[PDB]
Amino acid sequence: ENSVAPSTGELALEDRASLRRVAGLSTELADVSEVEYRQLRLERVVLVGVWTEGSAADAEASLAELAALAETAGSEVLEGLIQRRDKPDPSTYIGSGKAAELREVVLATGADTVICDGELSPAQLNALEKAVKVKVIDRTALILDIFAQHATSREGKAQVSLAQMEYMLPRLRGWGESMSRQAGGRAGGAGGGVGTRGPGETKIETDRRRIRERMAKLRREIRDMKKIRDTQRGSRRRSEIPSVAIVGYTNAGKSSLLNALTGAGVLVENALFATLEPTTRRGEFEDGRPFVLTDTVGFVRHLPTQLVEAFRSTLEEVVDADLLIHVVDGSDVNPLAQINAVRTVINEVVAEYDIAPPPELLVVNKIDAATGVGLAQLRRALPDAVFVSARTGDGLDKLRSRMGELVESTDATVDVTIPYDRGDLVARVHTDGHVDATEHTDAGTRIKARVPAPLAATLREYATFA
RNA sequence: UCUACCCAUGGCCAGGGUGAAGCGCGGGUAAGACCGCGUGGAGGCCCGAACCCACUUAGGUUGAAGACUGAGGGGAUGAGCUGUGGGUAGGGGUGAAAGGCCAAUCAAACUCCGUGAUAGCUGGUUCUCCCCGAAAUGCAUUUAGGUGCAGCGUCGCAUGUUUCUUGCCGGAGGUAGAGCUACUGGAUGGCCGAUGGGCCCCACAGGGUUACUGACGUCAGCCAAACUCCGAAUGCCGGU
RNA sequence: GUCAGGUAGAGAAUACUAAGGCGUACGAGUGAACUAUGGUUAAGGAACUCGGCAAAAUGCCCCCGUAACUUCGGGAGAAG
RNA sequence: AAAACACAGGUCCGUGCGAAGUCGCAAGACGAUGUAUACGGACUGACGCCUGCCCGGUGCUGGCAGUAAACGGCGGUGGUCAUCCUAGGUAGCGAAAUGAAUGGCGUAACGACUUCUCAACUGUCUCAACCAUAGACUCGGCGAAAUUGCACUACGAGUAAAGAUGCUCGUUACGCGCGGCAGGACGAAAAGACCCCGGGACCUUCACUACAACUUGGUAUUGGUGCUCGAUACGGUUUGUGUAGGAUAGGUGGGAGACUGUGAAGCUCACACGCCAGUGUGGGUGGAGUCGUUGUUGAAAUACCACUCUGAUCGUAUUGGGCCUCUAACCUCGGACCGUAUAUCCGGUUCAGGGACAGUGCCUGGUGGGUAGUUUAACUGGGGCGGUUGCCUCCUAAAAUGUAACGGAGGCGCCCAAAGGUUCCCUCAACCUGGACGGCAAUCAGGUGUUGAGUGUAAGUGCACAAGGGAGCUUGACUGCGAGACGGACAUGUCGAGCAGGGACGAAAGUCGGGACUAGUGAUCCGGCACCUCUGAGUGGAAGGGGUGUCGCUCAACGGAUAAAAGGUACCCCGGGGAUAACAGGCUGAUCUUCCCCAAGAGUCCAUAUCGACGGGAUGGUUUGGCACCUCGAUGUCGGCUCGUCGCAUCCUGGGGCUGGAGCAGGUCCCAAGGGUUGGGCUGUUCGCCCAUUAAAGCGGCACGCG
Ligand SMILES: Nc1nc2c(ncn2[C@@H]2O[C@H](COP(=O)(O)OP(=O)(O)CP(=O)(O)O)[C@@H](O)[C@H]2O)c(=O)[nH]1
Repeated sequence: ENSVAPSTGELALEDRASLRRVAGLSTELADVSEVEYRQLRLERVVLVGVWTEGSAADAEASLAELAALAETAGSEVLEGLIQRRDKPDPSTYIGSGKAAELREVVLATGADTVICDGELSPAQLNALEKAVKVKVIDRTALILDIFAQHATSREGKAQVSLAQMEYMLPRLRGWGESMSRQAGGRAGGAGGGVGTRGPGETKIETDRRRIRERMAKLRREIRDMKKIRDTQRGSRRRSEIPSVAIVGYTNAGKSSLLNALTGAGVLVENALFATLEPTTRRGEFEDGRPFVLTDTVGFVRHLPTQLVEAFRSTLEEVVDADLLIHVVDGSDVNPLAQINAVRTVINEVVAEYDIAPPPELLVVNKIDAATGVGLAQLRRALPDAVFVSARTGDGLDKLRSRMGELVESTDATVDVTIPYDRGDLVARVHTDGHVDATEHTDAGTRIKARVPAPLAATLREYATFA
């Protein structure tokens, strides 16, 4: 450019941001012992994203999410290139100044792997590939691959496959044929719910006709596994046991809490989304009533829009709850970015299924290893919260106390006396009603029990006034 | 003589509306523009018969008809329709251009001639009995549904068991099988245990001795079209 | 190509008729279904359907009254 | 019948006048009885809007001045080519009714155009009924046609060239008619238009080869004058370095005479040469002999020549090219007369213009789809796209040879003057030991080391006896041959003992006609080059031919159609094919569909109320497929309508078990096919979405039933 729209000194329209090959942390790197063959850790993925929003500090966690995605998905990151583009690029994504830079960046990797962050229309992916000719899958395809490798239940192996088909259907030509040509089991290779390839050799399939047919069958099957789930939850619904759910960002001790308060024993792997199918377990409020506890799947910033069906059961558990719990990973940078996304998910849930929002119990987790990011009322960034340490079980008592006190009691506290002949009633109050205490009176007892509705009218006749 | 276009010379277009220029009276206006009122009758104007077309629908669809009928439809003073007489002719004509039309036919008319065109393609090829009796393979092919040569039939002449079967004898294999501690590779479980780690007491030595891992071997149990230390049965080549 | 009666009518349209010319060359029956061409229809009124295709509707004369827009001519027989 | 063509309007290009353009071989014609405000061709298509930074000079019309992105540049930058003022239909201006500001927006009126909505109306429909006429039907008369192997021509389930009136086993059926329906006779009709193969046709082009047309030149018509550059012929003293030197000498053969007193040698000077070798020309007091083979230089003498040529460029004869003209050939559709009463024809005479130009002939190059004749491969699990095509090596290949696939892996189109021949000698790879660099690791020593290294090059077969590693000498990487065989359609391809001649190496025996072996290549024709004793169109020669050796092809589609060749056809046509595709049928069941088996787990505890991973086994024949068996001398497609009929894998209704069945209501499984299973708006929908109901708004087969 000699005199074309005078912009000398930039060639990228931005004084500071322009072409931003920061390589600040260089994402992250690995170490020895990944040296058996070349496919145990091969996709030395380079990352790229657009700073199109506020502080690059709050966007650093955004690319940390992608780095963690790659780490849990297997293949280890090798480089990261975050562009300070003012606004998202309309047709391409890289910046058109890095359209050549990308190749000389990726000559430093180990195997062909470049990853974008935002969801890319096929318009992007038609030339973003031609930029380097190396397979590029965005963050949504990475989430779909993670779930594909983590799917284990029949329901999940259909929801994940449907989500992948619904994501790949728009971007069939070009990109779709690109991973059709590339059949080695890459990061985009996914696998569907099989995980151990199977349809992984077909990846996300290629044919639009075949995709459409399998999509119709999967729609029908997911329809069936909702009138299965309603049956399975009927027993809880009919008994109206007080339900408590645990939501929040992934890796925030969401399953460790449910293995901590109650001795459930669910998988607690360190990687990202692993408890991909909701599981619920019984529990007793320390003082009185019993309850049920449910741990959900896991939320992410800018959640993929093809995974709402895979999250549908999670949403159902969220709606059918009394005390919602968003667990925040205390020992992590910016412990609020997770919170805003989780909350936003909550609003879209309460909107899609119109219901009175339930109280949201707040717990900060991993404060045992935290360096006190606030170390004050600053650490009380949300002043209402309980600082539990699931790795050590510190706030369990305080949590177990306040969670019940914040669930509300639908009991009926009465004072009743029972002549000894009808010890059946004494036993029924002592095993169903959660009696506080009493003194063992001459003929009866001064029982002060938070008796329920079935026995409320039972004990009305044998009442007392003292 | 149909149709396309052109030339010469003739004819036809019921009826009913609208109302251009111009002109006049004027006004209007400084005057002009213009505005009113009259006359006037223009227009590839309007509605609509004859006429010329052919938009829709139904019928016909071995028709009444090798392109029509019924009902509606478009133009109908015009780049109009039409009579009579002419002109342009085939790689040519004409074409408000459709590969349209040029005598019921047009991505090159018809007729006769070259001419009995040619067709690796299709069809057809007419009486009897007797004797023998296939092939659908190889090679080559502007070749793959054709053909050339070889193989297999038959007839004749020459030779005469040379053919074939069985027994015996002499042969070369690397198949079936099996084996791998005999090569090249895969691979299971131990034992031996280098080294690397092991890193602490604390030396930096030496020790403990590594969740360890692990050279090197070693034992056991396996695998292979393109592995063979091995290795048949049949078949094949000679002799008898 | 020539002629173009009468009444109704603007009309060479249409209907009925004068002059004149014809009954046009297979007939006779018969309430079959069905097909064609006509006719009518309760109550709804395009629900039919690819699609108001087809049919139905409007239609004449005289008085009034006539929109957006406009190339100032028209629209316009507006509509009513 | 239109959105296509045309159109008025516009823009560009060409044309100065029997014009350009077109028809004709030409003459001639139209253009036009016109004349740049006109005519021809090409694009666009009323009308409007969008839209130049402002005039110096590459230059232009020329008289300085236009001009606009006439050419830049939008740059300062007015401004709005106006003062000054810069060699991209362009981001000028970068201005969203909408990349077009020469291509996009608008646009009144108009349209048998396309797509929607409203009001009115209606048998279009709910959902039909009735009436008349013309057929149909009956009676009398006349009286066809396509079709046709047959015939006292059933149905089910099978079988069969895989869809049976004809076959098999059963079930049903008295003989002959009439009126109707349209499910079959793969009904009739048309030697399938789709698809493939072969032929053709017409079209296109930077396919090949030609031609027309245009055009560049040479020359003939075609001549004269001059200038004019010289391509021209014919002669010329002095000049001329080894020149031996009476001394810077062209010979030559005559050579002994010429120069002779107007002037010998010797000269002296101006000037050529200038290599002062010093010759000389010319000029000058100038003369009264130097001379010459004087043998002299191979050789004159500056004595001559007759030549030779050698001086060194002056005259000298014809001659090309250029320029200038001129008239006389030739040309004029410029005029005037005459034949000629008639005459824009034609010819003749004459004047006026051109004029050796043009036009035309023969020759010669260039452009040349304007036109023609033709080419444009085959294989192929249809064709196309993609790949391949010859040679070598493995596996397939079933222990001889051979053996296919669009089966599994690779290589080659060479390299080497030594990496060939011979003689002689040697042994590796790896391991251990210990030595400065030195390291697991360059070199050294010792020890193990029997083949695991190497072998130019792929792979295989081999080779430690070495074919592997060295050194010496050599060219057998020969000539004339080759008994006998291998492989073989043929053409090719191989091996070969041994003989003779001349060699190499080795003392000799003996080995040597390329390389451990198997790839490294191309027939024939045609034509080069060298040698030879062949032959030489009457003869002698030569030309040409012949023989021997050898050379020229990615003729790689590699047994090689021509030396030379790409496409389109939905405008297509013919000849064939179910040898081969699209629909349907048939086989398979990968895919699909419905279940089942084991039980990790989920389900508040809880494998099995409801679900069920990881794996396995099946049914069915509805999806997409795979195959290519029937049909290409025709088996008419999707959807909708009408009419159905059947299965159950049951949507509703009916009967049961379990339940995480308290009741109400559900979930799941079993039994159950009698009946029923709505009407609309959107969608090609094939699918589906939406609206209002319903007991419910089932899924499927029947050529995806039914033209
Ligand atoms: N140090 C520490 N680590 C914790 C604490 N709580 C949870 N973690 C860690 O978080 C990790 C993620 O395990 P998990 O409990 O599944 O977290 P999660 O949020 O449920 C991840 P998912 O959403 O996929 O189930 C575990 O490895 C666990 O060790 C804590 O209090 N301290």
